[PDB]
Amino acid sequence: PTYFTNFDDYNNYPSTWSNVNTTNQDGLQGSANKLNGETKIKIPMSELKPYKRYVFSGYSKDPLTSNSIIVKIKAKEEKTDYLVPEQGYTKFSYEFETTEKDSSNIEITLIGSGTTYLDNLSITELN
Ligand SMILES: [Ca+2]
Repeated sequence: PTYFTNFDDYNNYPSTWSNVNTTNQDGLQGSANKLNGETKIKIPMSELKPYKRYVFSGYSKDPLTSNSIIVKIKAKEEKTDYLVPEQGYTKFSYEFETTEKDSSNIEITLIGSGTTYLDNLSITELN
């Protein structure tokens, strides 16, 4: 994993995730990001490799199982996805790609209904 956060002691992301609420003990381990609304990150292309395929992964859950999440990734393409959390934590994965090492950013957005929980968000290189 290139970038990782556990919403506890570890976060090596080069930019901040917005709207992070970790005052809970509902994580896969420790604390989770309790998502109410949107959490977004802009990662400069200076902090990523060019012409690379990546996977944005993580774990989500909704104990009341009545909510869903839109994942939007703005990279080479601008693709949106539909994520339905289960009652307990399960892993999600979404591929995206980079092009040139310009001064643009790739953008990762998670937008949920109600209250959902996110933990151990990673960005990993593939090929
Ligand atoms: Ca955690």
